[PDB]
Amino acid sequence: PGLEDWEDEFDLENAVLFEVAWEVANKVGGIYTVLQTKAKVTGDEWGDNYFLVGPYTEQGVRTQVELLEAPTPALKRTLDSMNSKGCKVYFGRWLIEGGPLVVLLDVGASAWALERWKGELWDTCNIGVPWYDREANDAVLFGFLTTWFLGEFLAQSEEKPHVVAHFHEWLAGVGLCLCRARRLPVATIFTTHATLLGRYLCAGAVDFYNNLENFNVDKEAGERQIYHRYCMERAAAHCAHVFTTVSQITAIEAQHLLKRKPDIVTPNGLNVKKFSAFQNLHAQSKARIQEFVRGHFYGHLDFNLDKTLYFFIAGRYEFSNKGADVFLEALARLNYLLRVNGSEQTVVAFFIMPARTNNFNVETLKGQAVRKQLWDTANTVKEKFGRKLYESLLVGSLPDMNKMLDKEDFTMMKRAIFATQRQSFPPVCTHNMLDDSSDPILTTIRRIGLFNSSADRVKVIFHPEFLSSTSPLLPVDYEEFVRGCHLGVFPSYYEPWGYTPAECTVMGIPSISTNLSGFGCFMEEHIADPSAYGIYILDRRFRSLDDSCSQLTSFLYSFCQQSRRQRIIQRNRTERLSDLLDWKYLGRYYMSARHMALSKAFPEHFTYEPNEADPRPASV
Amino acid sequence: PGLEDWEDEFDLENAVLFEVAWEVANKVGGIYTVLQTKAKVTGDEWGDNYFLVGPYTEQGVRTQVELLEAPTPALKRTLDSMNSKGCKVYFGRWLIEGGPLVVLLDVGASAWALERWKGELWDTCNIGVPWYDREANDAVLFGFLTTWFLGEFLAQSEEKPHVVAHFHEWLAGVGLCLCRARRLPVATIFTTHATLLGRYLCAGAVDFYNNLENFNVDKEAGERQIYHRYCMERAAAHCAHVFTTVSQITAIEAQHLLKRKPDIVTPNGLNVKKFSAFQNLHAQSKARIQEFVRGHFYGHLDFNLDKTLYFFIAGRYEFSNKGADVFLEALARLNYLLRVNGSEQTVVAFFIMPARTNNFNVETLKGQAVRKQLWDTANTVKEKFGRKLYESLLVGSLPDMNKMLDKEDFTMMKRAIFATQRQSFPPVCTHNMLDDSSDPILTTIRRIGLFNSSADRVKVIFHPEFLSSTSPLLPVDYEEFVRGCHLGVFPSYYEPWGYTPAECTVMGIPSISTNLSGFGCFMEEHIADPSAYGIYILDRRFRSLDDSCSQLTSFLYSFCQQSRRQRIIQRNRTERLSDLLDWKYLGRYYMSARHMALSKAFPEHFTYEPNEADPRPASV
Amino acid sequence: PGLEDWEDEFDLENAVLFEVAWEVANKVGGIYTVLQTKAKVTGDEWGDNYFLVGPYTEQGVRTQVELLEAPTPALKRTLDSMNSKGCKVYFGRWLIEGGPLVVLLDVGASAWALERWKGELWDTCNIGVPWYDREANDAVLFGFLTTWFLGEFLAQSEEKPHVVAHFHEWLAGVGLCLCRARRLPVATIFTTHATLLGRYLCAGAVDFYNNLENFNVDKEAGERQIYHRYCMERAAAHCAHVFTTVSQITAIEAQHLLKRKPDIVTPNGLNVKKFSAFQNLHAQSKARIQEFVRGHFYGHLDFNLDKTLYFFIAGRYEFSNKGADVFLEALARLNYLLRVNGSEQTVVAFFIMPARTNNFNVETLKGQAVRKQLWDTANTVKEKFGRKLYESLLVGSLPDMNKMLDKEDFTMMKRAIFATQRQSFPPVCTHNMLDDSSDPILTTIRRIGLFNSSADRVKVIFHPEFLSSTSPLLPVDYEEFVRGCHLGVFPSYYEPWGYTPAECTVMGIPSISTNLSGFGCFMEEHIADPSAYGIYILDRRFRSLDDSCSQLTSFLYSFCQQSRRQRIIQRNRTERLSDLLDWKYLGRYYMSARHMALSKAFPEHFTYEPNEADPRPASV
Ligand SMILES: O=P(O)(O)OC[C@@H]1O[C@@H](O)[C@H](O)[C@H](O)[C@H]1O
Ligand SMILES: O=P(O)(O)OC[C@@H]1O[C@@H](O)[C@H](O)[C@H](O)[C@H]1O
Ligand SMILES: O=P(O)(O)OC[C@@H]1O[C@@H](O)[C@H](O)[C@H](O)[C@H]1O
Repeated sequence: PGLEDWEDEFDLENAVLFEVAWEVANKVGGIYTVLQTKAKVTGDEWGDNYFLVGPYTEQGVRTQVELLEAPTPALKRTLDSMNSKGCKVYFGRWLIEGGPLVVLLDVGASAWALERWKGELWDTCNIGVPWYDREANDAVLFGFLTTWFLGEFLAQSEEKPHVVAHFHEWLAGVGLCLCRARRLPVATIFTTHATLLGRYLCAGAVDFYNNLENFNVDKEAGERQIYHRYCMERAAAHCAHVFTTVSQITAIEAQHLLKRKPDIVTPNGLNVKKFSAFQNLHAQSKARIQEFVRGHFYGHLDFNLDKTLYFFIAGRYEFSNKGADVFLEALARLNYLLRVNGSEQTVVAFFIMPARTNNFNVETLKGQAVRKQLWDTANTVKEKFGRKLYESLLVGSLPDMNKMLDKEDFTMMKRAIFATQRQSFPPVCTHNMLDDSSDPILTTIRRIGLFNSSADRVKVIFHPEFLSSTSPLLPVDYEEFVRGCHLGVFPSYYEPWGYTPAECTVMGIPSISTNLSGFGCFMEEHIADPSAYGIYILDRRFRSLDDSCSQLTSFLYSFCQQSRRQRIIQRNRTERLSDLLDWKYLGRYYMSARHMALSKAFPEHFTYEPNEADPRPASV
Repeated sequence: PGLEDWEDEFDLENAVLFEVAWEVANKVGGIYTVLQTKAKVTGDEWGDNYFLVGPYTEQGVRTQVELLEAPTPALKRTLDSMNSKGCKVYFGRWLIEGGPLVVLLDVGASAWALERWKGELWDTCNIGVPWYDREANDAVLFGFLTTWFLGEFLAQSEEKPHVVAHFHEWLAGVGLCLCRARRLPVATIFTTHATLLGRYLCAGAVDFYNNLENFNVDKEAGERQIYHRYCMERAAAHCAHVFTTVSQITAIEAQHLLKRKPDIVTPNGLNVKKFSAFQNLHAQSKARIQEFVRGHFYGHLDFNLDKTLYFFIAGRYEFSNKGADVFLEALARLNYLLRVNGSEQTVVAFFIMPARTNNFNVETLKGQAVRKQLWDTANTVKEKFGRKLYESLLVGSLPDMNKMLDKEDFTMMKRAIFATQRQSFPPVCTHNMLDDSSDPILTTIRRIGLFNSSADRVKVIFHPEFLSSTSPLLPVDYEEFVRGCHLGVFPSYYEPWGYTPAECTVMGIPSISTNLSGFGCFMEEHIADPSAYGIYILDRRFRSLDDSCSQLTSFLYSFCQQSRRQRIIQRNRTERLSDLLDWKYLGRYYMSARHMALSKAFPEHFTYEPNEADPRPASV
Repeated sequence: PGLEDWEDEFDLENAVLFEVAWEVANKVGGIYTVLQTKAKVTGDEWGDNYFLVGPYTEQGVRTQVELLEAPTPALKRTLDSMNSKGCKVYFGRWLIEGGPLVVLLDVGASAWALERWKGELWDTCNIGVPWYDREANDAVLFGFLTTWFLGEFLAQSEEKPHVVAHFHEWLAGVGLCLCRARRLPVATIFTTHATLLGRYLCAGAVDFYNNLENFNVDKEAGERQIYHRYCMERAAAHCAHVFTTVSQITAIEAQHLLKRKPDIVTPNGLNVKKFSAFQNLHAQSKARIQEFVRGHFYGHLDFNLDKTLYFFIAGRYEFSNKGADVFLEALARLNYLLRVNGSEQTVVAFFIMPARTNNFNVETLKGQAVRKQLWDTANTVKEKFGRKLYESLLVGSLPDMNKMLDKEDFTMMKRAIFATQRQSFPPVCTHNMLDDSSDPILTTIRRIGLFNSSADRVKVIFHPEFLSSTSPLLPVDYEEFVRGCHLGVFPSYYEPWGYTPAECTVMGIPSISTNLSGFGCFMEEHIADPSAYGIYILDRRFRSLDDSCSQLTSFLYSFCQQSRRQRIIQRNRTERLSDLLDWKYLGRYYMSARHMALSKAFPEHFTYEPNEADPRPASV
């Protein structure tokens, strides 16, 4: 389909690009995966002219960085001068899929120059940094060393090439500000993945999404003592040849907060080849989740397991940001509706959110051991029955069915039966809370009244611990378990881009998101009639909370009323949707951003035609 | 234990050895495996001075010979002269385990010189060859080219090394005779694996083993028109520095026929590493043979399969040489004895001997299909029963055993039951004979009256076709099937060395042989109280036929009366016996023969001390 | 969806139905499976009032019939009188999925009455039967005993119920003619699956489908001496309360040949549950077919196997009826087109048609053995390499890649390499023809020039033998092999209904049929835009041969030009199409036919409203 070499035929000649980011070869956040995935295609387009600028960490260099010698004499002399001037910079490869060249800068080896660098920064842009941040000083040092390295590289080259600088986050924006300050012949691109004040204002302040035009950012930066971070972020955003954002919602957020409309939007992608390794895997995962729910619900298995649906929500433990309260309230409403209608369907909800636990509870382990004992007894009895039937059937005689069970088989069956006796109800959580009184999820469940009762048609399972293949009760990784679920509900409120819903959708599981996330807006914009492809968008921007909850309840009820053939068709449609989120297509927006940057920086040599051409209308 | 480098520390210096044999890189007989196994250790001792002399075949060079360039200039010039004088000789490697150097001589490229070579051979030793043999002419040509190559190699070498020639069979004895005729400074070793007149005299003539001293070999060579072959064989045997045989029985045969006592006996060995890849394999093979006998004996399975013993005899279709008649008569006697004693044991006899068949019979395929259908029906019913039991047992209720079978399960069971109806008796052979009237095995079975009747305690299975893993009814190779059998009975009359009993014993299966084979004599001489190690020797030399049969019957009855613990102990003892038949130990006799040859050829440089030192007394 | 109990709510009361057919409990033709599949649902609707009338065979009663006692006294007395009057009739169950009640009539026990029955038949309808048919006499006897049994059952019942007779083929039409002759109060349904003269006229006569209105059936029945069979068939068709056919093409055939328009069309169905046991199975089958083609094409594997397509045609060996010549000519044309366009795609054609063979050819077995040896060598080397890499990697050292291969590994690789040497071309057929000179398929292949050459882009594989799981080279059943193929092409000319294309389509494999078959017309009528669902209809009725061939070539070329995503979507669409051909829906037409029959026979008690209501418009 649409490859990188479609329509951007451009004279690249002697051009070098720097992918400056604070997290390269240092796993801190989530856009680490974005850089790791984009590196392969970007380097394939760029050949050997792709560099990454980032801080040095002993752990990172020990685990995934292989030190090497730089291939050009210019890098040799620049590194020699850089080490001989009182700093410490190393060179090597990044041990990832693409294997790009990396320069690592040790911010701890330049503490002597912070006093003069702060003064120069103030004399250049009137930016001050308090002494107690311990993070902004690191950003300032990283920017100073980055701009000094760029200046030395351009100055010491016999022939000056076209250098492109690309920064990603406000810990690196000081470098962009400084390189623009010193009038270096460089093309600067600034891309933001999350507004700094967005996270601060969403928590505490109410109706942050209904008051964008009524926010005078200066004060809100003032009272939180994050004024200087916003100052450098906004300054770096302003003095950029091309300004870029990751999603539309963040685009409006930056426009109303950073006071600059982003020129191009660049969604985050991923490599679909590794995830693709498609119904056998889902069937196996569903069967083994059936095994798990049989283990947990021993002694209360009064509902058909062929008409049960599995819902799940995952991510970091943010009750409000992920909208778990909305999901819980809508689950209660759906339980009420199903109980009224007398339906045979059952909904089992999973909640994978980290919490502060110590060990498992006795009930879950007891149930799992009981299930294992029942399975073993059934296997032993069925093996004995099969052997007896085979031997009695070779002699051409009908099996006398009343004599295939003897004393010890009855003893084992009886032991199993008394093992499956229970008077209480299955627990709603599989661990022991250390803050059970202050837990919001459990408090909400208690308020809405879901205790896995016999009459309840909706079951709630809370699994705080990270999902691992070595777990005593769920020895499975995140990917395989997600593959088997029926639907993923993410009623998020504030999220610049949804990594988890993207992973769910690329997997081929129908998902529910909001118009309030980058993924939701991307899907809504790039396809028509999204409901047919297994994606349901919750309108949260132009609606109240009760409206958002009723709509989500209606979506869930509509999903629960679908027949098996309808679910199969919807699942096939969502299967044939993974290629929209791969870097093979999403990498073109970054390339267009680069072309804009070169056109702005060197209009004499480069000229760009503003082509914004780039699709899935319908299937029924 | 005993390695090659134990006690033969000898100054080898510049010595070259030629392993002349007609079959090298050309699979014809059985000692091909002997050479292939001995090559690795002999070359390891000899370094790069190990050569093989043999005829050229297009198929052999295409399948397992890689042509190469000879590593020494002497070989270069000898090959160049050899090709330039009117012959055609190539050089290369043998694609086997050891990878030894091979020289291949094309006997079809020297038909021009046969007229003069026959005259020279007659003028040298008065040996004539008739024109209609088509095999002795090839031997004469091979010997002439071999001796000419040796003479050219020794003559054209700047420094003359100590050359050792080793021949193996009368197709190569002409070379030994010629090299001794031309007084070449070579050490000649002649080893025979089978006397030529032994096979001719065993068939037809009676009591060949009771009249060795009353045989005037000249006439018996005369009437059969094999006089010249015996002449060259005996002449080559006489004019050898060291005369060697493969087994003791062949030693006496050569002494009373070739009129020369062999100096050293060299038994054939094999590499035990590949065979060793030890009760799991036997259990699996026994279970699958149980599956086969269940398939064959459908509708007549009235005997316990936990008390059944499996006997087998294999090899080429020689009724008298392998003594199958003795085995059949003794099986009839044992059936009579077991029927009298009212024992619950059952003996199933296998006969793996190639015959002239066309296809399988209908009965065996029908039985196998019936068994497969029964197995499939049992598996389906047992799966359904297990699933129903599991679901009914999760709810903590005892299985109502009278409702786990429904209409279609009863239908399938009934269909199987009417499928297992048979009025006739199982066939004694699994194929269709083209000479059923003239078959000796079937005639003997009919005479002794074993038709697999219900009252019969001994079952006979005849499997003419080669045992292959792709067979429709026995998809198994020889090794795995032999691993699972209980006992291997080989009442051989004439066999210089037993490859099949050796393979059976190295495998770890108790076996019965005779004092009339090389393997039997070897085992009897090298261990004390052989009965405890799972080997039973039948005394056939000093006894009549009726005596040999009664002794074999007694041996079989004693084996059948053993308990399970006794069988386990005997099997472990026979397991710990494989290292006696490996080239790691059996290769020392060849090395001693080489030392004798060098001592005889060049007494000035070499002197040997006649050490004949080389053990398993008992275990209960 | 649409079940049997949708809209036909009707007072059935005391009604009995007889499913008269000559093949019940006697496997002869193909509609045996139709009856076996329809029995379950028909008996479920009918309770215990479903009977089958058919001849007695010892083999059938021994293998799949369980004799039982009839549950009603009326059947007791009728059977007693029937046996006491000089005939021999038994009672029992049919050992099939539904388990319906069966009455079996021995036609060989009533040879005494044929003389009077022939005279009575002639005096009733002037129908004569020649003495040398040996099949029409059996039909006459079956009809006489059937009508006598029906008359005795209705006469001897204390209260007379509403009896329904259903016949299926002209071997049973005599019964319908006789019951209509004797004015029994019975509802008669006649259904034909194939016109008798259709098969006779398609062979020999030209343009049978362009001359229906110009055929005066009397003569063509006359010259072939099949006049009396057509006479009884047409007479039975005329004197039927309801006339039924299996397909539209047969409907027009009966209208223009039997001179009676069929009231209702009843397509044949099947149970989709057993076939459904869906991409994992196809992937496994495709991989193993890749294994097979690797084995067959050793030494000529110069084409990519990831861009190869597998076509297949199967059925009985009818060159003209199945249109194999058209397929071969179009394959040649497509090979020409692909060779011109320089495409990388390759087409491998399979031909599963029984022939008169004796054994396999040497080349195929040699290739399979070579492939097995290569696979074994690769596995051994890869295991050794993995073990060495693991051990050398535990010590934290990079693998010295130049030392992981030693002498014996190189020897094995070399042996494999010389094993894969071949000078000739792969054979077009895997067996040895006994009539290679007179074989039409091979003659056509030779004429069109497809010898599996290197430059050829289309490969032809002919597999005459029945496909079995025990085959030496293709140990697979029909179902699993068909599951893995890419497309099934059936350019049939004369076929009343396509069992093989129906099995292919219900499996989920895109298929090509003609408007000239029952399946093709059914699909064309019941869906709109058939090309989107993976079915391509060849217009053969209104077109010449060259037109039919060009259209098929265009269809194949269009299929070959599809991308992988297009193929996946088409395959999912054809997956979601199996429920159209199940008896859960196709069984309603038979039920409507029954209601028509009861309305015609007893208008006083029953009245039917002519509802002909019964759908898949499109997806893209
Ligand atoms: O999760 P479900 O709604 O039960 O669907 C799971 C379905 O099970 C089986 O019918 C097949 O494996 C289908 O391929 C799969 O889609
Ligand atoms: O524990 P070890 O001394 O290594 O002995 C373990 C031996 O390994 C292999 O040789 C065989 O499986 C033996 O049956 C087993 O006894
Ligand atoms: O036969 P093909 O055109 O190669 O399609 C086979 C395809 O292979 C893999 O991509 C998947 O298993 C698909 O589910 C399957 O459809």
